[PDB]
Amino acid sequence: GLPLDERAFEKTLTPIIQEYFEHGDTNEVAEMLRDLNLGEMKSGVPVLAVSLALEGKASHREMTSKLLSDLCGTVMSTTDVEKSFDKLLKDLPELALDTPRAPQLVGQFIARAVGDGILCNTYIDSYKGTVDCVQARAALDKATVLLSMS
Ligand SMILES: [Cl-]
Ligand code: NA
Repeated sequence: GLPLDERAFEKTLTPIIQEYFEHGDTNEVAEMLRDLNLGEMKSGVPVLAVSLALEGKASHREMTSKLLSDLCGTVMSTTDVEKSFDKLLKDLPELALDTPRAPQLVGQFIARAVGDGILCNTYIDSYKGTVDCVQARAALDKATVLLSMS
C-alpha cells in the first residue's frame, strides 16, 4: 500500500548511498539495510539510489545497477525491485526537471535490471498500453530499444 517514514528514510539512506558511490562496497550498503530492517520501504532503496545516481557521474549509475543486482536476493526480493521501478516511473516527471535525460537513463536502468534477471522480461510489456505519462513511456521505449540490441 503506502510506505512509512519516507522523509526520514531519504535523510537516513542518502549519505549511505553517496558514500557507496565512493567506496564501491555493496556489502556495506547491505549491512546498513540489515540493521534498518525496512518494511515495504525496502522498495524505496533502488528508487533513491537511482535518483541520486541520475544527478551524479555515469560511473555512479553503473555502480547503482551493480548494487541493485547484489542487493536483490540478499536484503530484498524481485518483488521489491519491481515495486521500486514502478515508483521510479511515477517519479520520472519530477526527476526530469533536474535531469532532462532522466527518462533515457531510467531506460538503461530497466534494461540492465532485466539483463541481470532482477526484473521480469515481461515487466515492460505489461506497461505497453497502460501508461499515460509520456515520460514513463519514453523510459519504457528506451529500455525496449536497449534490450533489442542486447
Ligand atoms: Cl534510442
Ligand atoms: Na541491475
